[PDB]
Amino acid sequence: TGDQRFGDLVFRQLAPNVWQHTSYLDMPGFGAVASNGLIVRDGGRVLVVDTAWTDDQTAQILNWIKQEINLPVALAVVTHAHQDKMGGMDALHAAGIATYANALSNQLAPQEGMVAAQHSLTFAANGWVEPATAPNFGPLKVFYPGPGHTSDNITVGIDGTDIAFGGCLIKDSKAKSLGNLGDADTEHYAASARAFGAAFPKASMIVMSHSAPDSRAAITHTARMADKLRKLX
Ligand SMILES: C[C@@H](O)[C@@H](C(=O)O)[C@@H]1NC(C(=O)O)=C(S[C@@H]2CN[C@H](C(=O)N(C)C)C2)[C@@H]1C
Ligand SMILES: [Zn+2]
Ligand SMILES: [Zn+2]
Repeated sequence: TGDQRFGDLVFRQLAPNVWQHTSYLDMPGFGAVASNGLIVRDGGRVLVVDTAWTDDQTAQILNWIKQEINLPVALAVVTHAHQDKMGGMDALHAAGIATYANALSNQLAPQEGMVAAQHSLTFAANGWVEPATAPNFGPLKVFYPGPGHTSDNITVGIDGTDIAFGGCLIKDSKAKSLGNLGDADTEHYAASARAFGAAFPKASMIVMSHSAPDSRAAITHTARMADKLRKLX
């Protein structure tokens, strides 16, 4: 496939300096649910997008980095306050890694059961991160598309590549549903999905939390499912 197993994780190289990490929830009651994030080598440092489901899994990602890249992890950015994205914050913090999330993700974190990130990102009215709140992010281009999967969901493009990361906002072009809608904004979801597409108009590889990377069809298929959901009444 391109995938490689390391312990209980899977890693897939997407570009010379980008890899997808995948971890699987092992809670007795759920199936082995996959969640994806990214690792980005930015020259002499590594940037992480999302934790794994648990601290231990997150620590395994750090060991894979240490072994396969062996550069310091300068920062991590997490894309919303749910377990699959922020479940491993304590592992990041035990490793002395500076962590960033949407201010709103840090405000929601105690209610959701997550450890807040150390630093809060804020956004302009057009959705682009305020650069003063995202210092030395290198190729990570952080975009808040509006409420969708959750109120706080953020997305990230990787400059120098054709990759954009949707997180749980975007589902693959064959998905049957939008997944967990318990925290979703059913009115704005579709528009937020289209905004993500518009913010990264040249990205041709769309990475998402719960499916393999897909084409831009993932974006339009998500926005459709979201508009169907809005119109059910
Ligand atoms: C527990 C959360 O991390 C949860 C969420 O993000 O809302 C997980 N993330 C999502 C999602 O929509 O991004 C879900 S549903 C996901 C999509 N495919 C699986 C599913 O549909 N299930 C029936 C669990 C897993 C997971 C339960
Ligand atoms: Zn979520
Ligand atoms: Zn998810």
